[PDB]
Amino acid sequence: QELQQIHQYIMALREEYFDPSIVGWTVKYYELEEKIVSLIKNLLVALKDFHSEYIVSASNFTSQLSSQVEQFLHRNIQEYLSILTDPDGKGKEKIA
Repeated sequence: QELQQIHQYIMALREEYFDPSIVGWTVKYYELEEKIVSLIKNLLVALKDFHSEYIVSASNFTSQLSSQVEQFLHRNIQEYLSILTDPDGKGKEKIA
């Protein structure tokens, strides 16, 4: 939005403090300025769609990948319980 304000400020100066030879020669310059401002504003608008597209995927992959840590933690909890449990028996078979 600020681009239009800047463009209007720039265009107004051409006449506020100056008296160009012919007014009709200024409007073509204004039209070219509007072309360029439209280009810049189009780029700015286009940024937002790409940003949303990236954000949705980033959040989805964050949630999906982050969930794997809990499964590994559960495996570690199983190992912790196993160590808390005392071993027995199977050593004799292995030594035989």
